Amino acid sequence: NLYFQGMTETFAFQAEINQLMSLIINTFYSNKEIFLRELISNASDACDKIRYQSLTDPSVLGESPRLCIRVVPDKENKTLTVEDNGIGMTKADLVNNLGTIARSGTKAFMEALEAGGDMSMIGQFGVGFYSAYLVADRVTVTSKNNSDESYVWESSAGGTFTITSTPESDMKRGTRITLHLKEDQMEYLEPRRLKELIKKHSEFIGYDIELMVE
Amino acid sequence: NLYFQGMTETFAFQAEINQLMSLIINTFYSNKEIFLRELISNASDACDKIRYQSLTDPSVLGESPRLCIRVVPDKENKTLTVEDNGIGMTKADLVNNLGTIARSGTKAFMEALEAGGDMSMIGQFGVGFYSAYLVADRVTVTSKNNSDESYVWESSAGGTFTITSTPESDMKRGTRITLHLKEDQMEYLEPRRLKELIKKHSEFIGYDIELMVE
Ligand SMILES: Nc1ncnc2c1ncn2[C@@H]1O[C@H](COP(=O)(O)OP(=O)(O)NP(=O)(O)O)[C@@H](O)[C@H]1O
Ligand SMILES: Nc1ncnc2c1ncn2[C@@H]1O[C@H](COP(=O)(O)OP(=O)(O)NP(=O)(O)O)[C@@H](O)[C@H]1O
Ligand SMILES: [Mg+2]
Ligand SMILES: [Mg+2]
Ligand SMILES: [Mg+2]
Ligand SMILES: [Mg+2]
Repeated sequence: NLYFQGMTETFAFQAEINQLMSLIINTFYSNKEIFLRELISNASDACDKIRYQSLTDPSVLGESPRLCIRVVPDKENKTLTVEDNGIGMTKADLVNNLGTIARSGTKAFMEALEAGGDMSMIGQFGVGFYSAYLVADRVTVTSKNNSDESYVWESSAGGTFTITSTPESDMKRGTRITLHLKEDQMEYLEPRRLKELIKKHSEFIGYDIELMVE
Repeated sequence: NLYFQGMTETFAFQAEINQLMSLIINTFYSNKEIFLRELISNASDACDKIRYQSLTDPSVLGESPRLCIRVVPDKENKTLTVEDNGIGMTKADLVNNLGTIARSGTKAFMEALEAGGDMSMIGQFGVGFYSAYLVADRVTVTSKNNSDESYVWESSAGGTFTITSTPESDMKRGTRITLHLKEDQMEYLEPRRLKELIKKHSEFIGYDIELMVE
């Protein structure tokens, strides 16, 4: 116990979610940039949730009351990160909401694509997050909700994901989604590509989005 | 939860135990065969403990009342295994007894070796198990005690060990110690080497020891 350093639990994906991930991670698609819109939307949604809570109980904001979104390329590590200081996800949120519960939208989306529907429709089917696998071969979600400890969710779409906990874990409310970019997707590490992509959706989002240039 | 597949926890070694493992795993020594005596002794001790319990409560033996020890080389995987159906180790036994508690024997043994004492004295200092690192670069201990679930302890002597649990875990009371043999220690995979080594200590042990020839 005094010698404990941390724990990793492994979970299977719900069956349809697994099938959707395999579909997305393997598919050719000519418009893979929509992943960024999906991650920014989730960040903005998470900021809404804590913002609304803070309107009745301001103390939920703790020492981080300025709600915003950051986009962070890392050429050395070949990762792109979207971070927010929104509501964050409990352990239960991570397991339930990112893999083990499927709604009818999951199956419908695959049926829609099999019928020549558009991958860019992914958000309309309730599975927007999984668009990250268009451009990435591994995704890591680090999240902290006021009600729980910090956890790291991780998956390379092999049918399972892990949830990792460490006894001193980071204390900052929010979520960081980090994408390990596929060989041919190095263009999303380029600040010029990112800055226009952000501007393209920035119009629709009521929180500052800062691009961190290395 | 219904999707849970298992968990791995990581622990630091007690400081002196870590130092002893580094000493043992790195050291030249001309008589490394004593590791086998140490593992067979532990197996025989574990069989004594359940045997004695069964004398007042025979039902502790369940469906495995014949107490014995097996030695199992595996040339394909380059592993040597010593298995018993003795008392087994609870989760707490594995963490407490194989890494996080040091007695004064640990420090004394290193002081003894620094003074030109013998590595073969290891058993007299209460640290016999760690002799496995003379011949192996990783050790895995799978154990099941009547009072607990099955767990796997694992370490390559890098300062930590892991404890792994799976929700359907094996049900057989006992312990299997598996050694991944170092490059130059392939001779302990040879049945002729093993059979004499066993015979050399078989005289001192009141349980059958069977060598499993591939
Ligand atoms: N940055 C984040 N902060 C907090 N929760 C998040 C974040 N990203 C994802 N989630 C949670 O994960 C769930 C899955 O996200 P996602 O697959 O994008 O679905 P969605 O946003 O609910 N609907 P849609 O994106 O329109 O298909 C969300 O409902 C949130 O509960
Ligand atoms: N096969 C096994 N079955 C059950 N418990 C075991 C087994 N091997 C090791 N142990 C436990 O691990 C502890 C450490 O073993 P070891 O380092 O060999 O010390 P020891 O046998 O107590 N004394 P010694 O070997 O004379 O130095 C033991 O006391 C047992 O509690
Ligand atoms: Mg979304
Ligand atoms: Mg934690
Ligand atoms: Mg011993
Ligand atoms: Mg178990």
